[PDB]
Amino acid sequence: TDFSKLSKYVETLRVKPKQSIDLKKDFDTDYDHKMLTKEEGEELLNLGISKLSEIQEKLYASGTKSVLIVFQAMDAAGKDGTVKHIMTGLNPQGVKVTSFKVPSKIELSHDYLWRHYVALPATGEIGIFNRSHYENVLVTRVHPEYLLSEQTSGVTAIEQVNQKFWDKRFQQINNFEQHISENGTIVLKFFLHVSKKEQKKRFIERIELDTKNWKFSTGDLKERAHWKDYRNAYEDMLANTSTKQAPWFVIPADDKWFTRLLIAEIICTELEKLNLTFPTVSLEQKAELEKAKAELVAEK
Ligand SMILES: Nc1nc(=O)c2ncn([C@@H]3O[C@H](COP(=O)(O)OP(=O)(O)OP(=O)(O)OP(=O)(O)O)[C@@H](O)[C@H]3O)c2[nH]1
Repeated sequence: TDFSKLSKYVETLRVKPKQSIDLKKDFDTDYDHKMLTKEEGEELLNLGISKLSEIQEKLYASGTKSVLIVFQAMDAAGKDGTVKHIMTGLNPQGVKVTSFKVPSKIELSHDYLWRHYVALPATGEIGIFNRSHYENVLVTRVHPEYLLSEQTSGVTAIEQVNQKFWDKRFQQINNFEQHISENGTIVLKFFLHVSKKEQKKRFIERIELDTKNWKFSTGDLKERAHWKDYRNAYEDMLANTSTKQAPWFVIPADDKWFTRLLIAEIICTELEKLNLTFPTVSLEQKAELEKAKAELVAEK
């Protein structure tokens, strides 16, 4: 197999600007078995990694563009695993992961974007965000009371948190992603879409295996109970912050190998639009390289 069948499926995963979203209805969380096999995918996935390494190697040397890659997802979605697998084939000098956590005091003394702007990737580098500024329209939207404890949010009472407030954030975010898009950054955003069913399965597997037992937090359940509120926030974000510049992609997360294949595939596709090449050796340089070979060969 090859990428022929998949390539049309991928197009559906892109979120078109301002198209309405029904996550339960429209977007699946498991792969259709009629498309590919787990074995076929593992082979293509492997091509994806090697091809992504070539791109990264050319991106580093070209030093013209940076790449920002966002991963947003519910707990047990497979973010960390996805990040890890994608970075296994890359060179660690041109790639940084930043796994954003609950803000620090210093971070809350700044606008909510500041800690993200600070962590942006440089020319020739790939930055990966395991969670992002989009947390400020997700967990914060499910729990508006947090806003009261962010001095910079400008939210003094809970009643001033309305759809106009989130529209204003979408705009802020969109302006942010537009400015960096206009200044060298290729932004790609992935929503790893895991279903309640598979989340419950993974949560239990985590709770039964001693290797993962110690790690499991019970607060993850508090957020599962707000599934519907999270679905509302995701759907609204997706509709208002996916652009042709900074597109969102909804990726099914119930089958991990398949999640990893799609993401690898989409990153390659989007970065191939840059037409990256290794630098060419001029005649002058080729002559210098050949003088050096001669010197080495003519050693006592
Ligand atoms: N209030 C607040 N404001 C913010 O700006 C912000 N940014 C991030 N976060 C919170 O940091 C927590 C990150 O901790 P975590 O439980 O270690 O998340 P993961 O390990 O990636 O899930 P996992 O189960 O390991 O997922 P995978 O298996 O897919 O890796 C999450 O609850 C986020 O809501 C924020 N909270």
